[PDB]
Amino acid sequence: AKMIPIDDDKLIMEFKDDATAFDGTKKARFKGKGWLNAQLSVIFFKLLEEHGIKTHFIGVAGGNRLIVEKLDMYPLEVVVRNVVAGSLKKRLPLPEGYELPEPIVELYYKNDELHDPMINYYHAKVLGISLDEIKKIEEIALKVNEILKDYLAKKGIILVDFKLEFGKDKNGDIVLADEISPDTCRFWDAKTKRSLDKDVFRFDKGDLIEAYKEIYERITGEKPEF
Amino acid sequence: AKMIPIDDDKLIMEFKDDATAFDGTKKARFKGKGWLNAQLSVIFFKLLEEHGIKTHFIGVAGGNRLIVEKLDMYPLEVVVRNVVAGSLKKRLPLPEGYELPEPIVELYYKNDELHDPMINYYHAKVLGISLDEIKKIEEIALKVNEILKDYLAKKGIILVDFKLEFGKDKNGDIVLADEISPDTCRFWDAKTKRSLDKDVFRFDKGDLIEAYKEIYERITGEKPEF
Ligand SMILES: Nc1nc2c(ncn2[C@@H]2O[C@H](COP(=O)(O)O)[C@@H](O)[C@H]2O)c(=O)[nH]1
Ligand SMILES: Nc1nc2c(ncn2[C@@H]2O[C@H](COP(=O)(O)O)[C@@H](O)[C@H]2O)c(=O)[nH]1
Repeated sequence: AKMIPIDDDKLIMEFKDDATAFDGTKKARFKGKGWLNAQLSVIFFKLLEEHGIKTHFIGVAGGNRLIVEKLDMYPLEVVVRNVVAGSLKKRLPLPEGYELPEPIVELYYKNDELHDPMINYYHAKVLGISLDEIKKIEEIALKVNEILKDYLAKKGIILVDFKLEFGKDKNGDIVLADEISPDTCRFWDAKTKRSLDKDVFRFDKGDLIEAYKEIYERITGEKPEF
Repeated sequence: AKMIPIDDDKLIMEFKDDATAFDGTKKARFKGKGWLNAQLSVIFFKLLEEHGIKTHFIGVAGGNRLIVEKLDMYPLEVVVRNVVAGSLKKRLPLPEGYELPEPIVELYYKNDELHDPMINYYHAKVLGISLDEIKKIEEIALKVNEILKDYLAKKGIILVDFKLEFGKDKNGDIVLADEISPDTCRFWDAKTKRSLDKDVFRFDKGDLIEAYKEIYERITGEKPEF
């Protein structure tokens, strides 16, 4: 769905029209999805930067391309969950739609060989990530959560869960990386509880592009120009 | 492999000759195993009690039966790992036998429906277990680890990993429960690195009873009387 090096300080992140699911056993191509996800990442990164979150966003380079800061990437995917959906149904005997009493943070080791298994703080330590780093990472993820869920709730969108990735900059500061989009979040309409995210593609729920268009219109206030 | 109520304060824990593996898809019966595991649990509980670990062990009731304290059981299995073996090979790209730089503690939610999935502190909280409780539980597991690994290393046995369970007594103190035996630990001979534990049954490595007998002889100093 997405890195083209420039130099020491920066690289290009390009969003593609490809989508994969289920460990890459399901593939399809959606015209315009690159564009939507690039635009929506920019909007989210900017909102978070205003709230004092250090992100890798530097600028736009036209098309579906962002200029981003180069980082020593942690091999983690950091998942924040507000509402029970997806893999959480297999870890806790709770139904889809269940509202958690407080946010859940899950750590996944980015490892294709092992299919991205969940880890805790001890596994992370063996992977070279101190407890203090983990604490800072979860603290940021949790703050990101509050900002994004408030912003979206005030637009008729429930932030069900989402995935973040992080890296360290040259000062040793922890920096939010990768993307933030309907590909990497669960977004539900506040009224109907309908999916406006990758679950439309994952579980064949309708038209992916239309659901992404609705999110873009309902966030930005104007329909997608492309 | 094992509860017969007495009253409010206590119950009977009986160790049986049955063994199961792989989610109960593998079954077999081993004459004498109940007896060995009961005796070895007693020895371990006593050693830990001397070192100031609160356990549910009250007394022996002859045969393969222990008198134990009744508790509000946490629905957890708490795993401590010193050497890479078993499921850890699927979570970290490390070989069997790899010596961890420090102990790993893993939490599993005891749930047959969900096949005992791993959890973190956030899942535990949703299950009703405060962060403070979790911290006390891991602190005890880690202390138990030091005591058991020292004691066994001074007998030519490597403590690879093991599983603990816990409950709360009426004072709200956290109490070590279930069993401690070759069923619930990985034990390797310090020289040959051979298994003297349930892995003999799990992966058809030889004679289970003989491996358990060796552990009993090499711990107690005398061969099993039965
Ligand atoms: N695009 C993408 N999203 C992910 C991945 N892993 C987790 N997520 C996001 O994180 C949340 C939880 O995922 P789950 O564990 O339920 O599959 C969902 O919003 C999901 O979209 C991934 O590998 N790719
Ligand atoms: N008897 C028993 N032992 C377990 C269970 N779950 C974990 N253990 C113990 O905890 C350690 C780690 O298990 P693993 O996750 O590698 O299967 C091993 O020593 C194993 O014997 C269980 O359900 N039953």
